[PDB]
Amino acid sequence: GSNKGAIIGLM
Repeated sequence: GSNKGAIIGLM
């Protein structure tokens, strides 16, 4: 998880 999905979509 290169941030993608986590740093995006979550927040």
